[PDB]
Amino acid sequence: PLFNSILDTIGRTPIVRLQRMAPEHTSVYVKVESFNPGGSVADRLALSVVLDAEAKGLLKPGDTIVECTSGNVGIALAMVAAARGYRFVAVMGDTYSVERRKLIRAYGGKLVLFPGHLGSKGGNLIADELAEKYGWFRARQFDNPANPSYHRETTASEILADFAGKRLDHFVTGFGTTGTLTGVGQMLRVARPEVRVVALEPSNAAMLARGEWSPHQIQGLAPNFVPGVLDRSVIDDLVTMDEVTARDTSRRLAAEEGIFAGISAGATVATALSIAEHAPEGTVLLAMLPDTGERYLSTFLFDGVDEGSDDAWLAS
Amino acid sequence: PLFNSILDTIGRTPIVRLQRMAPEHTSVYVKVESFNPGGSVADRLALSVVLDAEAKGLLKPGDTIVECTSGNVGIALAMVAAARGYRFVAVMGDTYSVERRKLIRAYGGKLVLFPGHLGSKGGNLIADELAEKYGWFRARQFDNPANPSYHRETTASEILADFAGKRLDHFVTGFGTTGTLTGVGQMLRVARPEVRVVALEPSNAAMLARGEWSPHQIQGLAPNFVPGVLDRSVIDDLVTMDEVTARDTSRRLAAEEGIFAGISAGATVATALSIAEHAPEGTVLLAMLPDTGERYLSTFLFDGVDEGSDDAWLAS
Amino acid sequence: PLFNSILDTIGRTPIVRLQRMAPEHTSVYVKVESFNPGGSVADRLALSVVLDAEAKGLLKPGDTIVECTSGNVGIALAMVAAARGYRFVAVMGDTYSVERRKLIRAYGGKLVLFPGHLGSKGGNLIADELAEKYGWFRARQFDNPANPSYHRETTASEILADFAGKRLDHFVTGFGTTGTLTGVGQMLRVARPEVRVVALEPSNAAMLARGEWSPHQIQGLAPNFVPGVLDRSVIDDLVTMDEVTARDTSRRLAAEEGIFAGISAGATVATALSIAEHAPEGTVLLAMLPDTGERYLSTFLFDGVDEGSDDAWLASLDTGS
Amino acid sequence: PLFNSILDTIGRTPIVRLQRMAPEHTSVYVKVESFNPGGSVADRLALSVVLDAEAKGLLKPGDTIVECTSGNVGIALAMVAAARGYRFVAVMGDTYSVERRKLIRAYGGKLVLFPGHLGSKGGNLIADELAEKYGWFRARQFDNPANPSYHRETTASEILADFAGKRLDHFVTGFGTTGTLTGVGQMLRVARPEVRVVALEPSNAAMLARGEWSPHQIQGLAPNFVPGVLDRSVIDDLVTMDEVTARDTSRRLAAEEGIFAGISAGATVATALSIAEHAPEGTVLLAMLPDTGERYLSTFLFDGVDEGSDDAWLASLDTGS
Ligand SMILES: Cc1ncc(COP(=O)(O)O)c(/C=N/[C@@H](CONC(N)=O)C(=O)O)c1O
Ligand SMILES: Cc1ncc(COP(=O)(O)O)c(/C=N/[C@@H](CONC(N)=O)C(=O)O)c1O
Ligand SMILES: Cc1ncc(COP(=O)(O)O)c(/C=N/[C@@H](CONC(N)=O)C(=O)O)c1O
Ligand SMILES: Cc1ncc(COP(=O)(O)O)c(/C=N/[C@@H](CONC(N)=O)C(=O)O)c1O
Repeated sequence: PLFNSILDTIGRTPIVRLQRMAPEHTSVYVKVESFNPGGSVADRLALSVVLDAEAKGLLKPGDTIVECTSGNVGIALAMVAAARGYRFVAVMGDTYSVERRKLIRAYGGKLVLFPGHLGSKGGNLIADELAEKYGWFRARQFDNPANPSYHRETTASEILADFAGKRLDHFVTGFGTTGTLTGVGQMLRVARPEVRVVALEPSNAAMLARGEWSPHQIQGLAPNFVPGVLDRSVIDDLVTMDEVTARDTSRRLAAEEGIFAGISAGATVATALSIAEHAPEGTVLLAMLPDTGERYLSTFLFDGVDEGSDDAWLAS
Repeated sequence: PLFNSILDTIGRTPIVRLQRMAPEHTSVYVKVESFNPGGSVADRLALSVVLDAEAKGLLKPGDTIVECTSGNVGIALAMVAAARGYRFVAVMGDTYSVERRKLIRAYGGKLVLFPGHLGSKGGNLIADELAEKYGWFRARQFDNPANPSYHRETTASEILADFAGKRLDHFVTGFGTTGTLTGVGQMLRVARPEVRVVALEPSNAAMLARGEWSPHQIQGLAPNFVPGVLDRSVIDDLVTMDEVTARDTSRRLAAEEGIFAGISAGATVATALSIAEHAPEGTVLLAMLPDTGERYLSTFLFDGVDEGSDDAWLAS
Repeated sequence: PLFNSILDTIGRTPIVRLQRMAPEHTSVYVKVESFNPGGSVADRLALSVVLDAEAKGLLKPGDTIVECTSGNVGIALAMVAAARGYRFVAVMGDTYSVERRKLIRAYGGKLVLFPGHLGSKGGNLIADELAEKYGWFRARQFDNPANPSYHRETTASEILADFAGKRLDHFVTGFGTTGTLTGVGQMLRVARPEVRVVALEPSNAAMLARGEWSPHQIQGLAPNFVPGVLDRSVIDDLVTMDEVTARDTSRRLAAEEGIFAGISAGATVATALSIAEHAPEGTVLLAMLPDTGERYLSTFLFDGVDEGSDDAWLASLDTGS
Repeated sequence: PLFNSILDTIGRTPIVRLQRMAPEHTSVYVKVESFNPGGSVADRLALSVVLDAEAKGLLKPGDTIVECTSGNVGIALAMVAAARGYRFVAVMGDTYSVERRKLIRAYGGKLVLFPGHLGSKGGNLIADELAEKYGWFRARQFDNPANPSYHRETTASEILADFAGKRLDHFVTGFGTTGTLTGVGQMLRVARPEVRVVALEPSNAAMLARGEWSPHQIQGLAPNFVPGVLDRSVIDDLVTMDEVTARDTSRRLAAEEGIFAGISAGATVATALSIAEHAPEGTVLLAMLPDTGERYLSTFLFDGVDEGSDDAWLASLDTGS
């Protein structure tokens, strides 16, 4: 049926099965969040927070939304603001991919950059001062309950519906705000307590597991602090994945499965594959693919990529 | 429900209503083909041709598919080949966006570039020689019946279903192979003969309307010849749209409606808006949005875009 | 997502594969129209005619709609009328199942019965006379272009979308108004001309094939005249099917596949199975199942059905019969 | 897309807004479980218990399933059995509608009737005795965790997805096994604790509220015992609803909204309308409609329904009464 707003297409993303990448004795499925109009799982948060704000009477047309983002939320919030009539200002580290900057501008969002080495803790402070200075609305994605709640009601509902009456042993996800991890983990806990909730962190930014943090290349993951929305109790397995393995796995997904996703997507799949390798027969795992690989053409995901004609190849 | 192959998510794209861009006395809807896994309407063709080929016994695993493309079909065919186990070689003009080249490489496709000024006629000749030389399978998108047929069965079926029992006066589309135009126009003709099928061409490459052709910036449209699959009779209104107006309209779609699409998408919407302006009250129009704007960050769609912090703006 | 009206759930019915009834070398799929809110394919026509009439300014709130029906259209129009604020009067043969009378009544419809043996030809005259006397709107299901048109746009679109990129050899359907056969048949002609369009008639009511008609038991099919909306050119195979075989096939569907459908439904499947029997390996067929079997409890579909306890069966177990 | 089995169409039922029955300052939505292939919410339990049993190695092809049911579960298990290759035996009170007996029979199920006045307590004993004597599998719908679990994963997920980002104040449902109330109630507790969970019982069978039971007419609800799967903690409002009001509300739904549902369906809506009457403006309520009204043709839902021609009404028109 026809849709009124493009915002009505958010959510209800497909879960597809990996055809060759999974170890023969297992089944690995992936939730493709790039089907979201904004091209990432951040669409869920963006809509949730704005709708909740409107309901709270904190958002009026023409108002300005300011937020510290690693990219995807800035894009999504910019999209929502363009569609619903709000202004948007993204506070983002200068090391995040240029695509994110362009996409944010594409939806008409403003852009405030800052030294990426300060991490999200630094950006949050900036976004906070700005809001205080100009009276802008703060989305506070790392502390806003509307973040994980939307995941409890949609992301969780999609996964549970799709696997109803079916076997499912592991759910793998990385975390930025931990909204996805918390919201889905809290529903899994009640509906399917047997499913192991696996939470990975970049090997070089293992905050929860090692109290460590350093800039990294798995954009979207590991802020330099523990987010307020996180319900630590939902985690069964806390593991790490290195950014190079993540990059290499995203590549495999594209060339071996026809699925082009981001670095974090390659991280979760790589983790899922690791568990699968030494898991019992029949084991079924689900990994989240947060965004499209399209906003990573300028990153290390394409190191070594040949943009010229294959005259050498053809030579053979 | 769960999906087996990512290829099972092709088609069934949303048709959304423009909230502010349409003249108050009208309704403009848009079919967002960027929801296709490959991010463009080309996914329909790619799958169709490969499945038809397999059925014909012309395609076996490991076989190599070669095709002359303006980009999107190369990406899609590369995607399908990665998922189904085929090799792919794209013949593409060197003037098409770098994103297309990267995306094709992302799915593991080979890349053969040639002087863009030769247009698709030149690329077709190249792809043909290569296939003859190495025995590769030729998709022949400009002449393959499987191209418009898939549009007759899906694209057309989605539009008709969504508007069943509803008013619809104009259907707007541009054309490359003319597969979309032909296939949907042929079904509209039978089911809703009253709907005007509007076919636009770039002002500077009006082949059908003026027998003219010149390189242009509306990537995906106007090859330098009349495609074999074209059923000229389905066209009611043949109009032109300039590439700058198309670019400006795509921008508006993004910043005013939250819809980020390609140049051709801005072209069709601009045409639809033009008709709407001087159309009777109640007039309902549908325009196709062929692909995501994400593969256009390096094109003129972003001329003048500021990639730096808004210190100037903040200054105020 | 949430629906505003119950009428927004009309259409988009599932097509499912038969798991054990089809010959091994073939595949038989069925379109389950019982999934429509009204319980049958009639919902598509009812909504279409009403919407069309509204856009043409022929219908206004409180207006009365009258139609001669074999049952399902009466049920559907009643449902649409109840949802949209209209009054409905059904003109139905007295031999159609009582479930039909009760369903029409449930939605608030009125009932005008007439001697069934007169066929729909007789019913249309009554419907026409009532309209002229009271000014009621006539759906004219046998001549209204809005009938086959909704099938070209929805029923046909769902079928083509589901089979896109897949093998489909035969499309099987019976006909009453022929709106289904004409609407789908015409779209199939343009997009998949290779598909064989098979239209069956009851063995005892081969009106189109031989100009024969007699009251029959495959409720919903074969009126005693050739409907105006019919485009005979879409038919590749015009066959017959006897009511008993149809009845038995409906029974088999419910007990062997868990699909409970009406008589006309058993008819189409029966025909499809007949073609599948002598068809080449790989042959794929699609059969229409117009309605739920639940409005046939009082029909010969349940002749011999035991409503009592299986005391005898239970005893048959203890022993060694 | 194409479906392999009819059982793959179970669940994902539409939720629609009532257009004229709700008080102006409120919004009442209803979950239409009739859209399930079996015609009711029972399909979710039937599939779940069977799938669970299969994964636990408790069910093998040709195995026999036995269950005491008020009807719908018998119909559904019969349907699943017919589709999956199982044998089914229903143990049902003799007072439940004959449509239930016929439907079970249609899918190939067996029927064991017993004096209705004994309630499901009496039926379970019979079911248990039969199983022990013949080794049949017991679905144990009142104690099987697979019941409420399928509701947490599907029914609740559909509700939450549809209302995500939207206002929802009350969730209304009655209960038989309480699987629906417990499964949905528990997920609502975690995701939307603000939503008021309203569970009603028949005025004459307030077993949970006052420990009272008497045979009643709201078929499907209130067994004469408190089910083991019940998690009483999910209930915020425990109310009653009389069968007549429920019956009248089902009538109103079909005639005023074009939605034809059973008695328990009329009950939930009635309760919801009652709460809506004195609720603040903007209040949004959701009511469960467990099944189609088509298996109630022989019940008091149709008391006073005229199966004859409206000759009198037609005459009433010509005159000036
Ligand atoms: C590609 C990708 N993968 C996984 C996640 C994590 O999702 P959440 O845990 O937030 O739910 C995100 C989050 N992206 C959010 C938060 O990232 N900010 C950080 N880490 O400081 C944003 O766009 O601002 C992501 O962009
Ligand atoms: C962005 C966008 N918009 C509209 C169309 C036209 O669609 P069709 O007429 O082919 O169905 C296309 C076609 N893209 C095809 C054909 O383009 N080749 C040309 N024109 O020489 C390809 O990717 O190779 C497109 O990439
Ligand atoms: C159970 C079932 N099966 C097949 C068909 C045929 O569908 P159509 O050819 O009309 O599209 C119908 C038609 N039912 C219509 C027309 O029936 N009138 C006749 N045949 O005299 C009605 O209810 O009025 C049906 O109720
Ligand atoms: C029409 C309708 N409405 C509501 C419910 C209650 O649903 P549950 O609470 O069991 O989930 C049911 C249950 N029907 C079940 C249980 O009924 N047995 C009782 N109550 O003694 C069955 O068919 O066996 C129903 O058939």
